[PDB]
Amino acid sequence: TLRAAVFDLDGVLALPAVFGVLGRTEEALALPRGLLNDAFQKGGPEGATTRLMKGEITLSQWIPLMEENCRKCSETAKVCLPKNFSIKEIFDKAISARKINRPMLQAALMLRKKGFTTAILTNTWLDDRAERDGLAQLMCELKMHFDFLIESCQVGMVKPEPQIYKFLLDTLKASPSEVVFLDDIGANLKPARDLGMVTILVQDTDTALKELEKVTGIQLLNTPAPLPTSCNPSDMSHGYVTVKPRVRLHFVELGSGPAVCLCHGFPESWYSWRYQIPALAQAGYRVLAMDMKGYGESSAPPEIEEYCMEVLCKEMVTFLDKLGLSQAVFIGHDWGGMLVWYMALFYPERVRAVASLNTPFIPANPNMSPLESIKANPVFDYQLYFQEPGVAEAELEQNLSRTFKSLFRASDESVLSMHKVCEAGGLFVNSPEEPSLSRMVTEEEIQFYVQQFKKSGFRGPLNWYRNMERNWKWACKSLGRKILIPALMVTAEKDFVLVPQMSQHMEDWIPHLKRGHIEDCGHWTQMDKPTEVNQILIKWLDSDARN
Amino acid sequence: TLRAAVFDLDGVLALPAVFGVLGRTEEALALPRGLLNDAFQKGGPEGATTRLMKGEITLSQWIPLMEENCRKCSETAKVCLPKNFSIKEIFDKAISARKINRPMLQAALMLRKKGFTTAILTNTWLDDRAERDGLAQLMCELKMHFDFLIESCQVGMVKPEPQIYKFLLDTLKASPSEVVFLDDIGANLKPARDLGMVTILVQDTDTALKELEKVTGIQLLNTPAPLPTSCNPSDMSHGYVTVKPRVRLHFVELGSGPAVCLCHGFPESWYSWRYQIPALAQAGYRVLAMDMKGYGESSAPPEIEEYCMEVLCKEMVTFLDKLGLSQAVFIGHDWGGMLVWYMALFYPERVRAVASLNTPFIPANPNMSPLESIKANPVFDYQLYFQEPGVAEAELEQNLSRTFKSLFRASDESVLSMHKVCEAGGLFVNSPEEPSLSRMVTEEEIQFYVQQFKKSGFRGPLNWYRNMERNWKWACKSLGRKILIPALMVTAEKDFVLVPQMSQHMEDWIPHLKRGHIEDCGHWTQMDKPTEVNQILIKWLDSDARN
Ligand SMILES: O=C(O)CCCCCNC(=O)NC1CCCCC1
Ligand SMILES: O=C(O)CCCCCNC(=O)NC1CCCCC1
Ligand SMILES: [Mg+2]
Ligand SMILES: [Mg+2]
Repeated sequence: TLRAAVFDLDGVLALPAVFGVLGRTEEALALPRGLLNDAFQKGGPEGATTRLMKGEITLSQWIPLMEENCRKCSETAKVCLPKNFSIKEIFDKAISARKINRPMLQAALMLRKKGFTTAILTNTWLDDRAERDGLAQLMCELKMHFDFLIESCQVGMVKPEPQIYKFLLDTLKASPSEVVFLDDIGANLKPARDLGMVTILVQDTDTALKELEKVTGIQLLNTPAPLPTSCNPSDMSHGYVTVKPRVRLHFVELGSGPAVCLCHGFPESWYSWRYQIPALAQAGYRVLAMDMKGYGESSAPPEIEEYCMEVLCKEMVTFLDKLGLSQAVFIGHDWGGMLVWYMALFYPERVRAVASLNTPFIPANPNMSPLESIKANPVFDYQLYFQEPGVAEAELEQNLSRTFKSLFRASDESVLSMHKVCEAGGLFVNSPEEPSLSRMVTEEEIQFYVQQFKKSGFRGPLNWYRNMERNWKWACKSLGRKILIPALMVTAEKDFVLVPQMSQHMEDWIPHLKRGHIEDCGHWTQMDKPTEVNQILIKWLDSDARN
Repeated sequence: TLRAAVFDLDGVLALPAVFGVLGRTEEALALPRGLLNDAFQKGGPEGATTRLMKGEITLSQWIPLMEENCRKCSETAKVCLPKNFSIKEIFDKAISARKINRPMLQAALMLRKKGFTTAILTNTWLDDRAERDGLAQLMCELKMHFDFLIESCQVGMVKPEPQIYKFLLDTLKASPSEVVFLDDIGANLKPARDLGMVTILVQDTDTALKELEKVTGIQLLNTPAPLPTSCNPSDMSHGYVTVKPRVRLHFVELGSGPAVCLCHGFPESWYSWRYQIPALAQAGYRVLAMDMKGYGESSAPPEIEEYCMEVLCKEMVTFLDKLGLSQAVFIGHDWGGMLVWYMALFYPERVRAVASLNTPFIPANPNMSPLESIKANPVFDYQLYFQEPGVAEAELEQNLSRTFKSLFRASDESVLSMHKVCEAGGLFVNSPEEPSLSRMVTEEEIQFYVQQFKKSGFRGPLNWYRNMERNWKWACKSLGRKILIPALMVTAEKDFVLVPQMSQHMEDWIPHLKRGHIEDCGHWTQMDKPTEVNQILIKWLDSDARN
């Protein structure tokens, strides 16, 4: 029967309620119970606070009008006011002290996820204070989670004016009955009922949620920890930079502050960071999820030489140049991690900080050649299978859907044996024609990769492996250097191709290296353990990057 | 005969020379003349500083090796060292104290402009100091002005090793003879001559320039103040954001820091900021030159309603949302300026600061209607000519090249009389079929606009004028508000459509409004007086925006 849920901002989706400061300020100052509340609502409909609530006057204009009402409310009550009594000072703390009621937001998100139209109905004001940005960020994080956001000072209407409620129904394109309205103020609830729609007086969150969980018939309370926000492609800013006459790199950009460049591995795309792009941004950073040369909307030239580390790095530097960025924090994974390590070893001046996921930094051996060193590792067998041009491409591009469904899998649901790849004569030789669905990705998420690789295919990516000798030589030039800039190495327990032990010596070359580890975590870190990853990176970013 | 110019970094393109600190530190500390210089070059070819110069070891690794040589150079010289003697501390100040030798850079730029292949040949090092970014920015600003940039620690070679010089010739794809090498060190010059190419020992800039001005036969010294850097389209990062299902805005992004959104006017494009995009970025900002809805690579739907201020602003807010930006400094011009004023009046929370060029903020008159108010102004006559759909489009899209060459003109070279436009029955009724070439734009710059408007045409732009009534009504809602956030109004003396006097009252609505004015400046501010504009905006940005 229900199909919509409307949440109030202050007191419901955000706490502590800004309206609640009035009372606290009173007791704290031992003022006549209500003295501040009265001056706040002096004039009812045709009152200053009402005007301010309808966008008639900015908040900075309201404050002075509010001060005077306190000089008269205290005058009639035969009382005074402290000498250090500042209305702005009071609301400033009150507003910045208001945080998102996480459990409530989660419940809202849940509803929407199970086919529900959410929306925020709040009596706000045009904030033009010198700290307005604070409130800005708040609403910025809440917006993206609700189908609608109706602001009083926006629509020129304010609760409980029955009109705005009509506006709501109209905006929700739904009849009252199929709507749930949550608010902490009773007055703002009556109207909702008078029109039909179910209401819920919100005092304490859990209680309200119970009523909600019931009236909606959907488990909201005591629910599992959900996955972090996963950005939607079509709603992302897409950027393009021409690094070379015939090489154009694509990237997804979100957030503001220190630039954090994310470099995915083989065979992925910028989408492999869908779980960290939002989080990192919200953390106060300018995430630049890349589309590494050869993948997605990035140029994918055939020439193998076009994919040797040296050239790859030079273009990344050019990328910084074209964008007007002196430095950048490089975070990689798989081949990406490899890329960032050499970004730090060859262009320190450009790296604010470097972080690798799974990929350990191992200095090339001046004596043994790559081919030899690789054959020395059974699990790297598959890398020999990637050498011959065409062979690997054939099998992988043969059935994209299968290819990705077979690769992107947890450590407990594998179906590919990198063991005797060459032996079997293929990567899928004994894999199902229609693998199950990895608990890490949905049917959709997979098809996204399918459509991407439909463009340039697997040639460009596979070339990253076809420059061992060159990459080797180039690296030998740095055997005398040392990573002395902020570095962080994150290891995956269940990664059976990039075992954590392969980095046990890293500190020898990277003295002040910090670390991270993720229990029961496969090779595809971002997908497998997105929460741990964000937590780990954000932690590291604030301590060693922001500086 | 000559066709190439190679400049050394330290001492030539940048001063004071970092190598020169050695001597100064000596005298300042009353140390044996050379004590520091010796320890610096102890070991010649197979020396620490040489290794550091060939990328064998990072700078942070070198410092310790340099310290010891001073503990031995002072030991043999029978002298000691102060207790607060720090090598890092000395080079830190020395490096950050090095600035771009402007007059030299200018001379280089001049050469290149007159068909010369420039390039930087310097013996640098991989900087991994905690202040590396400083050096990073320096080279970042120099790079873009030279065809090539050969770093010692990069190519593994170092001057005066005759090999690297060969590398140079090869990279310059030119024979010695047609090359000019400038350096402050004599030793680094001999090789150049031994191969042929002309050399110039650079002591004092003016002297070197004279020799250069001569040997090249091109006025370099005592030359006019040049125009600021004008970014090249193909070398800019292009971004796209979908604000609405069928509306996608395009923008050019450059720089890092506080986001500065530039909104052009009718009928331009993001290219109208070609002179401020670089400058502002270099000033420490993240410039986001826009492509206002209806222009260039931005969606241009036919529906007039699609261009009323309210919708235009809502999308700009959505633009911020999709990009993950809580706030942004909005700088507009012409219609753009109009847009930003209403961005501040309706979304203060989102505006870090607002600045308008030419366009004055005039609050709508509750009584008189737009149509009436406009007819009250002779010069606004043309605006009536834009009302009827199709008419205006016809004449303007008829000959793009002519249209833009007739519009974009200085205040002393006009050819269009907005006076009796309706009377004459056209905007070009009595204008030349092939106008001259405005001293503001080149033949090329013009064709860029031509190709842009070839896409969506003049329909979308012209619609900005076709929503007077709506824009009027909407604005009446803010008649009770006031711009109380950082604001800056820049007026153009010779603007005869947007006269400076039209803003004489602005302070009544914008109390703390700051101002700017530009002598003998036409309507197309950015093009006409780019230098003044940058100076003015950057000034305002650091004082009221960065905060
Ligand atoms: O666990 C599984 O079932 C499959 C894992 C497949 C990993 C592919 N990544 C890879 O080869 N990266 C290189 C990057 C450069 C260093 C060596 C590894
Ligand atoms: O000087 C010249 O020869 C030609 C100037 C042409 C100016 C066109 N700009 C314009 O109409 N802007 C509106 C923006 C909204 C307010 C009114 C002006
Ligand atoms: Mg409330
Ligand atoms: Mg020099």
